[PDB]
Amino acid sequence: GAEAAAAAAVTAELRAFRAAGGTVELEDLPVTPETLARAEAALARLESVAVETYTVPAPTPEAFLAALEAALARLAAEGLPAILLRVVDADGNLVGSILVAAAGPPAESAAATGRVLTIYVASSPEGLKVARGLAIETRDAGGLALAIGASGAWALAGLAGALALARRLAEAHGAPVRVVTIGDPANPTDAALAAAIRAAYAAALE
Amino acid sequence: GAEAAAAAAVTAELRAFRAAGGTVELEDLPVTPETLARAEAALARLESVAVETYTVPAPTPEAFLAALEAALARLAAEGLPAILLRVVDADGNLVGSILVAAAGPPAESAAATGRVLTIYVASSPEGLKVARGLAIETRDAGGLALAIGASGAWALAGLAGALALARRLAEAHGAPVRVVTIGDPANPTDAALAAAIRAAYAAALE
Repeated sequence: GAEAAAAAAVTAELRAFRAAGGTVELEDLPVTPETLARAEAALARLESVAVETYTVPAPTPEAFLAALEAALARLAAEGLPAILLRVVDADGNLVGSILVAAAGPPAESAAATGRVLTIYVASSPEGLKVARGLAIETRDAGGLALAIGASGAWALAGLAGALALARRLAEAHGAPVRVVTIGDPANPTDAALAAAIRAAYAAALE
Repeated sequence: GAEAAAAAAVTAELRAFRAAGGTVELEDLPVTPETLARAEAALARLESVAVETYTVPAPTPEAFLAALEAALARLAAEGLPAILLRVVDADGNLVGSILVAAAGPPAESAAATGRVLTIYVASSPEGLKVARGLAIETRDAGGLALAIGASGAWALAGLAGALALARRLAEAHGAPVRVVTIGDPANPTDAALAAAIRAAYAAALE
Protein backbone atom coordinates (compact mmCIF):
# COMPACT_ATOMS: atom_id res chain seq x y z
CA GLY A 1 0.00 0.00 0.00
CA ALA A 2 1.02 3.68 0.16
CA GLU A 3 2.95 3.19 3.41
CA ALA A 4 4.91 0.27 1.98
CA ALA A 5 5.78 2.23 -1.17
CA ALA A 6 6.90 5.23 0.88
CA ALA A 7 9.07 3.00 3.09
CA ALA A 8 10.67 1.54 -0.02
CA ALA A 9 11.49 5.07 -1.12
CA VAL A 10 13.19 5.73 2.21
CA THR A 11 15.21 2.52 1.78
CA ALA A 12 16.19 3.52 -1.75
CA GLU A 13 17.27 7.02 -0.69
CA LEU A 14 19.30 5.65 2.23
CA ARG A 15 21.09 3.26 -0.13
CA ALA A 16 21.68 6.06 -2.63
CA PHE A 17 23.16 8.41 -0.04
CA ARG A 18 25.64 5.79 1.06
CA ALA A 19 26.53 4.81 -2.53
CA ALA A 20 27.33 8.47 -3.16
CA GLY A 21 29.93 8.38 -0.37
CA GLY A 22 28.20 9.61 2.81
CA THR A 23 27.19 7.94 6.05
CA VAL A 24 23.55 8.14 7.25
CA GLU A 25 23.48 8.60 11.03
CA LEU A 26 20.10 7.55 12.40
CA GLU A 27 19.12 8.59 15.93
CA ASP A 28 15.89 8.13 17.85
CA LEU A 29 15.25 10.43 20.75
CA PRO A 30 12.38 10.43 23.26
CA VAL A 31 10.55 13.48 24.43
CA THR A 32 11.84 13.95 28.00
CA PRO A 33 12.27 16.93 30.33
CA GLU A 34 15.80 17.40 28.98
CA THR A 35 14.85 17.34 25.28
CA LEU A 36 11.74 19.46 25.84
CA ALA A 37 13.78 22.11 27.65
CA ARG A 38 16.37 22.20 24.87
CA ALA A 39 13.62 22.55 22.28
CA GLU A 40 11.82 25.32 24.17
CA ALA A 41 15.07 27.28 24.65
CA ALA A 42 15.68 27.21 20.90
CA LEU A 43 12.06 28.06 19.98
CA ALA A 44 12.26 31.07 22.32
CA ARG A 45 15.16 32.42 20.20
CA LEU A 46 13.02 32.23 17.04
CA GLU A 47 4.63 32.83 15.44
CA SER A 48 7.55 34.89 14.01
CA VAL A 49 8.31 32.33 11.24
CA ALA A 50 6.85 32.78 7.74
CA VAL A 51 4.40 30.17 6.43
CA GLU A 52 3.70 29.01 2.95
CA THR A 53 1.40 26.23 1.81
CA TYR A 54 2.32 23.66 -0.90
CA THR A 55 -0.10 21.23 -2.57
CA VAL A 56 1.19 17.60 -2.80
CA PRO A 57 -1.70 15.37 -3.99
CA ALA A 58 0.14 12.08 -3.22
CA PRO A 59 3.06 11.07 -0.98
CA THR A 60 6.07 10.97 -3.29
CA PRO A 61 9.79 11.55 -2.71
CA GLU A 62 10.06 13.64 -5.89
CA ALA A 63 7.33 16.03 -4.76
CA PHE A 64 8.86 16.54 -1.31
CA LEU A 65 12.31 17.08 -2.82
CA ALA A 66 10.91 19.78 -5.10
CA ALA A 67 8.96 21.44 -2.28
CA LEU A 68 12.09 21.55 -0.11
CA GLU A 69 14.10 23.04 -2.98
CA ALA A 70 11.38 25.68 -3.37
CA ALA A 71 11.54 26.44 0.34
CA LEU A 72 15.33 26.86 0.27
CA ALA A 73 15.03 29.15 -2.75
CA ARG A 74 12.50 31.29 -0.87
CA LEU A 75 14.78 31.48 2.19
CA ALA A 76 17.61 32.70 -0.02
CA ALA A 77 15.42 35.26 -1.77
CA GLU A 78 13.98 36.75 1.43
CA GLY A 79 17.03 36.41 3.69
CA LEU A 80 15.07 34.59 6.33
CA PRO A 81 16.38 32.12 8.92
CA ALA A 82 13.46 29.70 8.62
CA ILE A 83 10.22 28.97 6.83
CA LEU A 84 7.27 26.81 7.90
CA LEU A 85 5.63 24.83 5.12
CA ARG A 86 2.12 23.52 5.39
CA VAL A 87 1.69 20.56 3.09
CA VAL A 88 -1.85 19.95 1.77
CA ASP A 89 -3.51 17.24 -0.39
CA ALA A 90 -5.61 17.83 -3.51
CA ASP A 91 -8.70 18.65 -1.41
CA GLY A 92 -6.73 21.21 0.58
CA ASN A 93 -6.49 19.10 3.75
CA LEU A 94 -3.27 19.32 5.71
CA VAL A 95 -1.17 16.18 5.49
CA GLY A 96 2.02 17.49 7.12
CA SER A 97 4.26 20.45 7.97
CA ILE A 98 7.98 21.06 7.44
CA LEU A 99 10.04 23.67 9.25
CA VAL A 100 13.14 24.46 7.20
CA ALA A 101 15.94 26.27 9.02
CA ALA A 102 19.09 27.53 7.25
CA ALA A 103 22.22 29.23 8.61
CA GLY A 104 23.48 30.43 5.22
CA PRO A 105 24.09 28.78 1.86
CA PRO A 106 23.65 24.99 2.31
CA ALA A 107 27.00 24.21 0.66
CA GLU A 108 28.75 26.32 3.29
CA SER A 109 26.91 24.88 6.32
CA ALA A 110 27.80 21.36 5.12
CA ALA A 111 31.51 22.30 4.98
CA ALA A 112 31.62 24.32 8.24
CA THR A 113 29.76 21.86 10.48
CA GLY A 114 30.74 18.58 8.75
CA ARG A 115 27.11 17.54 8.29
CA VAL A 116 25.07 18.23 5.16
CA LEU A 117 21.60 18.27 6.78
CA THR A 118 19.85 17.19 9.95
CA ILE A 119 16.35 15.77 9.33
CA TYR A 120 14.04 15.61 12.39
CA VAL A 121 10.82 13.59 12.01
CA ALA A 122 7.79 13.34 14.30
CA SER A 123 4.15 12.44 14.05
CA SER A 124 2.56 13.65 17.28
CA PRO A 125 2.29 17.35 18.12
CA GLU A 126 4.35 16.66 21.24
CA GLY A 127 7.19 15.02 19.26
CA LEU A 128 6.92 17.78 16.65
CA LYS A 129 7.49 20.56 19.22
CA VAL A 130 10.79 18.92 20.11
CA ALA A 131 11.71 18.19 16.45
CA ARG A 132 11.08 21.84 15.55
CA GLY A 133 13.05 23.18 18.49
CA LEU A 134 15.99 20.86 17.83
CA ALA A 135 16.02 21.92 14.18
CA ILE A 136 16.36 25.53 15.35
CA GLU A 137 19.12 24.49 17.76
CA THR A 138 20.95 22.89 14.81
CA ARG A 139 20.57 26.07 12.78
CA ASP A 140 21.96 28.12 15.66
CA ALA A 141 24.96 25.80 15.73
CA GLY A 142 25.53 26.63 12.03
CA GLY A 143 23.83 23.74 10.28
CA LEU A 144 20.93 23.26 7.87
CA ALA A 145 18.00 21.43 9.44
CA LEU A 146 14.43 20.55 8.83
CA ALA A 147 11.61 19.17 11.01
CA ILE A 148 8.89 17.09 9.37
CA GLY A 149 5.55 16.67 11.14
CA ALA A 150 3.48 14.00 9.39
CA SER A 151 2.25 10.42 9.70
CA GLY A 152 2.28 7.20 7.71
CA ALA A 153 3.12 7.43 4.01
CA TRP A 154 3.43 11.23 4.18
CA ALA A 155 6.08 11.12 6.89
CA LEU A 156 8.06 8.45 5.06
CA ALA A 157 7.79 10.21 1.68
CA GLY A 158 8.88 13.44 3.36
CA LEU A 159 11.89 11.69 4.87
CA ALA A 160 12.74 10.16 1.47
CA GLY A 161 12.58 13.57 -0.21
CA ALA A 162 14.71 15.11 2.54
CA LEU A 163 17.33 12.33 2.06
CA ALA A 164 17.27 13.11 -1.69
CA LEU A 165 17.88 16.78 -0.86
CA ALA A 166 20.77 15.83 1.42
CA ARG A 167 22.28 13.71 -1.35
CA ARG A 168 21.97 16.53 -3.88
CA LEU A 169 23.46 19.10 -1.50
CA ALA A 170 26.34 16.82 -0.53
CA GLU A 171 27.56 16.56 -4.18
CA ALA A 172 29.54 13.45 -3.25
CA HIS A 173 31.82 15.44 -0.83
CA GLY A 174 31.32 12.73 1.79
CA ALA A 175 29.56 14.65 4.58
CA PRO A 176 27.10 12.65 6.66
CA VAL A 177 23.39 13.29 7.03
CA ARG A 178 21.76 12.90 10.45
CA VAL A 179 18.17 11.65 10.72
CA VAL A 180 16.52 12.08 14.15
CA THR A 181 13.09 10.58 14.91
CA ILE A 182 11.44 12.17 17.94
CA GLY A 183 8.69 10.37 19.81
CA ASP A 184 6.52 10.93 22.84
CA PRO A 185 7.30 7.71 24.87
CA ALA A 186 3.70 6.71 25.27
CA ASN A 187 2.37 7.45 21.77
CA PRO A 188 1.97 4.32 19.62
CA THR A 189 1.82 6.38 16.45
CA ASP A 190 5.24 7.85 17.21
CA ALA A 191 6.44 4.33 18.08
CA ALA A 192 5.01 2.96 14.86
CA LEU A 193 6.80 5.65 12.86
CA ALA A 194 10.12 4.94 14.54
CA ALA A 195 9.68 1.19 13.93
CA ALA A 196 8.88 1.81 10.27
CA ILE A 197 11.96 4.01 9.80
CA ARG A 198 14.24 1.52 11.53
CA ALA A 199 12.90 -1.30 9.37
CA ALA A 200 13.48 0.74 6.25
CA TYR A 201 17.01 1.45 7.43
CA ALA A 202 17.69 -2.24 8.15
CA ALA A 203 16.57 -3.05 4.60
CA ALA A 204 18.95 -0.46 3.15
CA LEU A 205 21.98 -2.06 4.88
CA GLU A 206 21.26 -5.69 3.94
CA GLY B 1 10.87 -18.97 16.62
CA ALA B 2 13.28 -18.06 19.45
CA GLU B 3 13.67 -14.48 18.21
CA ALA B 4 9.92 -13.97 18.08
CA ALA B 5 9.46 -15.35 21.59
CA ALA B 6 12.25 -13.14 22.94
CA ALA B 7 10.71 -10.08 21.28
CA ALA B 8 7.38 -10.92 22.88
CA ALA B 9 9.15 -10.99 26.24
CA VAL B 10 10.55 -7.52 25.59
CA THR B 11 7.04 -6.30 24.73
CA ALA B 12 5.62 -7.87 27.89
CA GLU B 13 8.32 -6.34 30.10
CA LEU B 14 7.84 -2.90 28.53
CA ARG B 15 4.10 -3.12 29.19
CA ALA B 16 4.72 -4.28 32.76
CA PHE B 17 7.12 -1.45 33.54
CA ARG B 18 4.61 1.12 32.41
CA ALA B 19 1.72 -0.57 34.26
CA ALA B 20 3.82 -0.35 37.42
CA GLY B 21 4.00 3.44 37.04
CA GLY B 22 7.25 4.23 35.17
CA THR B 23 8.02 5.58 31.73
CA VAL B 24 10.34 3.62 29.38
CA GLU B 25 12.57 6.05 27.48
CA LEU B 26 13.92 4.39 24.35
CA GLU B 27 16.87 5.98 22.52
CA ASP B 28 18.87 4.80 19.54
CA LEU B 29 22.31 6.23 19.08
CA PRO B 30 24.79 5.72 16.23
CA VAL B 31 28.46 5.13 16.66
CA THR B 32 30.01 8.44 15.56
CA PRO B 33 33.22 10.32 16.39
CA GLU B 34 31.37 12.10 19.21
CA THR B 35 29.92 8.96 20.82
CA LEU B 36 33.15 7.00 20.37
CA ALA B 37 35.15 9.74 22.07
CA ARG B 38 32.73 9.87 24.99
CA ALA B 39 32.91 6.10 25.35
CA GLU B 40 36.71 6.01 25.20
CA ALA B 41 37.01 8.78 27.81
CA ALA B 42 34.85 6.78 30.21
CA LEU B 43 36.62 3.46 29.52
CA ALA B 44 39.95 5.17 30.25
CA ARG B 45 38.67 5.97 33.78
CA LEU B 46 37.90 2.28 34.41
CA GLU B 47 41.22 -5.10 31.60
CA SER B 48 40.80 -3.81 35.20
CA VAL B 49 37.18 -5.08 35.48
CA ALA B 50 36.43 -8.47 37.06
CA VAL B 51 34.88 -11.20 34.90
CA GLU B 52 32.60 -14.02 35.78
CA THR B 53 30.94 -16.53 33.48
CA TYR B 54 27.27 -17.62 33.80
CA THR B 55 25.68 -20.56 31.97
CA VAL B 56 22.27 -19.77 30.36
CA PRO B 57 21.25 -22.75 28.15
CA ALA B 58 18.35 -20.88 26.46
CA PRO B 59 17.42 -17.22 25.95
CA THR B 60 14.90 -16.46 28.68
CA PRO B 61 14.00 -13.27 30.56
CA GLU B 62 13.90 -15.14 33.89
CA ALA B 63 17.44 -16.43 33.46
CA PHE B 64 18.86 -13.01 32.57
CA LEU B 65 17.02 -11.40 35.50
CA ALA B 66 18.54 -13.93 37.88
CA ALA B 67 22.04 -13.54 36.40
CA LEU B 68 21.82 -9.75 36.77
CA GLU B 69 20.67 -10.11 40.37
CA ALA B 70 23.65 -12.39 40.99
CA ALA B 71 25.98 -9.84 39.45
CA LEU B 72 24.61 -7.02 41.62
CA ALA B 73 24.98 -9.21 44.71
CA ARG B 74 28.62 -9.86 43.79
CA LEU B 75 29.28 -6.14 43.28
CA ALA B 76 27.87 -5.44 46.74
CA ALA B 77 29.90 -8.22 48.34
CA GLU B 78 33.23 -7.20 46.78
CA GLY B 79 32.75 -3.42 46.76
CA LEU B 80 33.53 -3.18 43.10
CA PRO B 81 32.37 -0.51 40.63
CA ALA B 82 31.67 -2.93 37.79
CA ILE B 83 31.65 -6.56 36.74
CA LEU B 84 31.83 -8.09 33.26
CA LEU B 85 29.68 -11.17 32.75
CA ARG B 86 30.35 -13.65 30.00
CA VAL B 87 27.17 -15.51 29.17
CA VAL B 88 27.60 -19.05 27.79
CA ASP B 89 25.22 -21.74 26.43
CA ALA B 90 25.04 -25.37 27.57
CA ASP B 91 28.03 -26.32 25.39
CA GLY B 92 30.09 -23.50 26.90
CA ASN B 93 29.95 -21.26 23.81
CA LEU B 94 29.68 -17.54 24.43
CA VAL B 95 26.29 -16.13 23.52
CA GLY B 96 26.69 -12.64 25.01
CA SER B 97 28.37 -10.36 27.57
CA ILE B 98 26.95 -7.90 30.10
CA LEU B 99 28.91 -5.14 31.78
CA VAL B 100 27.15 -4.14 35.00
CA ALA B 101 28.20 -0.82 36.52
CA ALA B 102 26.90 0.40 39.91
CA ALA B 103 27.49 3.67 41.79
CA GLY B 104 26.18 2.41 45.14
CA PRO B 105 23.03 0.64 46.28
CA PRO B 106 20.58 0.58 43.32
CA ALA B 107 17.72 2.02 45.40
CA GLU B 108 19.84 5.09 46.13
CA SER B 109 21.05 5.67 42.55
CA ALA B 110 17.42 5.53 41.36
CA ALA B 111 16.44 8.25 43.88
CA ALA B 112 19.52 10.49 43.40
CA THR B 113 19.58 10.53 39.59
CA GLY B 114 15.83 10.11 38.91
CA ARG B 115 16.39 7.06 36.71
CA VAL B 116 16.26 3.48 37.95
CA LEU B 117 18.60 1.92 35.34
CA THR B 118 20.09 2.67 31.96
CA ILE B 119 20.24 -0.38 29.65
CA TYR B 120 22.63 -0.13 26.66
CA VAL B 121 22.32 -2.82 23.98
CA ALA B 122 24.57 -3.61 21.01
CA SER B 123 25.36 -6.52 18.77
CA SER B 124 28.55 -5.60 16.93
CA PRO B 125 31.87 -5.22 18.75
CA GLU B 126 31.99 -1.62 17.53
CA GLY B 127 28.54 -0.80 18.98
CA LEU B 128 29.46 -2.69 22.15
CA LYS B 129 32.57 -0.55 22.78
CA VAL B 130 30.34 2.52 22.82
CA ALA B 131 27.60 0.80 24.89
CA ARG B 132 30.18 -0.24 27.49
CA GLY B 133 31.78 3.19 27.66
CA LEU B 134 28.42 4.96 27.95
CA ALA B 135 27.42 2.59 30.75
CA ILE B 136 30.56 3.64 32.62
CA GLU B 137 29.76 7.30 31.92
CA THR B 138 26.31 6.73 33.46
CA ARG B 139 27.88 5.13 36.51
CA ASP B 140 30.23 8.09 36.90
CA ALA B 141 27.21 10.39 36.81
CA GLY B 142 25.78 8.40 39.75
CA GLY B 143 23.47 5.94 38.02
CA LEU B 144 23.19 2.16 37.66
CA ALA B 145 23.85 0.98 34.12
CA LEU B 146 24.44 -2.12 32.14
CA ALA B 147 25.71 -2.84 28.60
CA ILE B 148 24.50 -5.98 26.84
CA GLY B 149 26.51 -7.34 23.91
CA ALA B 150 24.54 -10.07 22.14
CA SER B 151 22.53 -10.83 19.01
CA GLY B 152 19.10 -12.13 18.05
CA ALA B 153 17.09 -13.92 20.73
CA TRP B 154 19.91 -13.55 23.28
CA ALA B 155 20.01 -9.77 22.96
CA LEU B 156 16.23 -9.50 23.23
CA ALA B 157 16.01 -11.91 26.19
CA GLY B 158 18.80 -9.96 27.87
CA LEU B 159 16.92 -6.71 27.34
CA ALA B 160 13.72 -8.31 28.70
CA GLY B 161 15.54 -9.51 31.83
CA ALA B 162 17.13 -6.09 32.30
CA LEU B 163 13.65 -4.44 32.05
CA ALA B 164 12.42 -6.94 34.68
CA LEU B 165 15.34 -5.91 36.91
CA ALA B 166 14.49 -2.24 36.40
CA ARG B 167 10.87 -2.94 37.34
CA ARG B 168 11.88 -4.81 40.48
CA LEU B 169 14.35 -2.11 41.54
CA ALA B 170 11.85 0.69 40.91
CA GLU B 171 9.34 -0.79 43.42
CA ALA B 172 6.58 1.29 41.82
CA HIS B 173 8.28 4.62 42.86
CA GLY B 174 7.74 5.94 39.33
CA ALA B 175 11.33 6.46 38.14
CA PRO B 176 11.90 5.95 34.42
CA VAL B 177 14.19 3.39 32.81
CA ARG B 178 16.27 4.40 29.79
CA VAL B 179 17.03 1.87 27.05
CA VAL B 180 19.76 2.88 24.56
CA THR B 181 20.48 0.78 21.46
CA ILE B 182 23.89 1.53 19.96
CA GLY B 183 24.65 0.67 16.35
CA ASP B 184 27.51 1.02 13.92
CA PRO B 185 25.74 2.92 11.02
CA ALA B 186 26.75 0.46 8.37
CA ASN B 187 26.16 -2.83 10.21
CA PRO B 188 22.91 -4.57 9.19
CA THR B 189 22.98 -6.76 12.28
CA ASP B 190 22.98 -3.66 14.49
CA ALA B 191 20.22 -2.21 12.28
CA ALA B 192 18.23 -5.41 12.51
CA LEU B 193 18.50 -5.35 16.30
CA ALA B 194 17.34 -1.75 16.51
CA ALA B 195 14.41 -2.51 14.18
CA ALA B 196 13.42 -5.51 16.29
CA ILE B 197 13.52 -3.48 19.51
CA ARG B 198 11.49 -0.65 18.01
CA ALA B 199 8.89 -3.10 16.74
CA ALA B 200 8.64 -4.69 20.16
CA TYR B 201 8.22 -1.25 21.67
CA ALA B 202 5.49 -0.28 19.18
CA ALA B 203 3.62 -3.47 20.13
CA ALA B 204 3.84 -2.60 23.83
CA LEU B 205 2.16 0.80 23.28
CA GLU B 206 -0.73 -0.38 21.08
